[PDB]
Amino acid sequence: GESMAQRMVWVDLEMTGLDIEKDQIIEMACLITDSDLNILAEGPNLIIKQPDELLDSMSDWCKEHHGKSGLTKAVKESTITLQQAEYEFLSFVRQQTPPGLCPLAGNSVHEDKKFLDKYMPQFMKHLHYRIIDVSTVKELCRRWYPEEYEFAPKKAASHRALDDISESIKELQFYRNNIFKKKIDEKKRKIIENG
Ligand code: NA
Repeated sequence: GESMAQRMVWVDLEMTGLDIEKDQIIEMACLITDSDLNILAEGPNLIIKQPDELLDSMSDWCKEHHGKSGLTKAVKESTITLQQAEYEFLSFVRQQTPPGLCPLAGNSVHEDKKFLDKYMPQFMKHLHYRIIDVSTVKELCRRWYPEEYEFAPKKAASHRALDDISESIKELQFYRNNIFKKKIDEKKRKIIENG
């Protein structure tokens, strides 16, 4: 019960840009973790068809980054509509999390949430309204733990959805292991009794 409710729905998107009024989702990946960040299930990892005219009018940043990663070409070749993609993700979370209870998780995942609330509303209805924003923890680490912040893992930052999810989980695990309070565990308790 409570273990299921404490799962996390990790999502990362690529979009044609940051303009919620015009830009569209072009890539989406999703992983489920337990409350302790262990990966329980890998969800769909999908490249979503969007029109040539939209791709051709992307900002230079998006043209350069989605171009060199291969994403732009893959979007043009995709046969997956937004609606079919949403169904794959919704079916996946229905198999993995109790309705309404689990949050989106990722770096600045409120941006993904803005796009998903608009373009995948039925997927979002399965989730809690709260988020696990790894970048909130990043911003607190930089302020409160500046020495530890220097040791956070370097990111490849490939702007491909599934790879970036994995780096987000690793960043949050780094914070848990380095800036949160230490606790007892099964191994430490046995040592205390032996001593
Ligand atoms: Na992102």
